[PDB]
This record gives sequence, structure tokens and C-alpha cells, in this order.
Amino acid sequence: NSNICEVCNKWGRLFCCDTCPRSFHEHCHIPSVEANKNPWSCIFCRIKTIQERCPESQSGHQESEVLMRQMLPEEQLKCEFLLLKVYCDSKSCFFASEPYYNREGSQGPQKPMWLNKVKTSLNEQMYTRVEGFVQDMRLIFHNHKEFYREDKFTRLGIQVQDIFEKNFRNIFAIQETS
Ligand SMILES: [Zn+2]
Ligand SMILES: [Zn+2]
Ligand SMILES: [Zn+2]
Repeated sequence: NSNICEVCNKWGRLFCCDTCPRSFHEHCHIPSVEANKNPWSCIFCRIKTIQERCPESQSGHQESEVLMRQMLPEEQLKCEFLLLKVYCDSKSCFFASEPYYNREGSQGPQKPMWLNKVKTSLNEQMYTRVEGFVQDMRLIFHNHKEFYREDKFTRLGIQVQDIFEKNFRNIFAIQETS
């Protein structure tokens, strides 16, 4: 196994996957590393199994159809994995915890949103369709763009949004386009 967490790239108290060489801090894995279960298989491995069981699941899809899917167990997992892929980028630090807004010339968003809030909402099964999860993820970055206006810090929102969107297209096998 690796000797650093796959998500935050730090050492510490790590749980090792039985079917691949990745390792995780307990609360870095999503869902949080399960208490018992020997063997244990990480989210990467679980996602690969879905693909392997249904190879056709990698054929192109329309985003509109994906968003209307109900949050059954496999879509729950996919959203968990997509959230984890965002936390994998160090720039997610800026969007992890609850923000506050006091900048001359700007007003805070009407509906603040942050990664840990999305993580809790997934854990508590609050989303009934993929659309709910995707809307809250895109809201994170849209709120940031609007608030930071012409400050160069706006770029951090563009950057992390691009990681989300690339991963969304990959995990949900969105049909490639020009
Ligand atoms: Zn970690
Ligand atoms: Zn694994
Ligand atoms: Zn099949």
C-alpha cells in the first residue's frame, strides 16, 4: 500500500485498501472508512467494479438524463466519488468549510454552499436525484465567482470548477463533444 493518504497526500493514521494499493485517512475517504469489513475495498475499487460489471455504462450519456437519475446506490456512490475527486485537489481547501463574506463592494451569496455541507448532505441521504448534488457543487463555484468579482482570487473558483466538471464527465460517462 501507499504510505500517504490518496486524498490529502499526508501521512498519519491510514486505512489501507485490500484490492488496490491506495490508503486513506478515515474522514478523507468518502464514505468515511467503514468500521469492520475485511476485506475492505476503497471507493476507487468500487467504482471500477460497477464499470466492469456493466461495460456499456461507459457509453456516452446526455447530462440532462444523468441529472434526472434518482439517487439509487450506484448513483450515490458515483456522487461520493466525484466529491472525493474534488477534495483530492489541494485547492479544495478554499471551498471546504463554511465561508463568510465581508468585502468592500460585494454582498455575500443568498445561498452559501461549501464542500463539507455537500459531504454531510450525501451522508444524510438528502439528495433524491443526481441534479441536487450537481446543483450544490456548481453553486459553490458560482457564489465564489460572483463575490470575488474582478479580484484575481476568482480564478480559484474556475480552477476547482474545472476539476469538478472534468471528473463529472468521466464518472458519469458524459458523451464527448467539441
Ligand atoms: Zn487524508
Ligand atoms: Zn482500492
Ligand atoms: Zn451489463
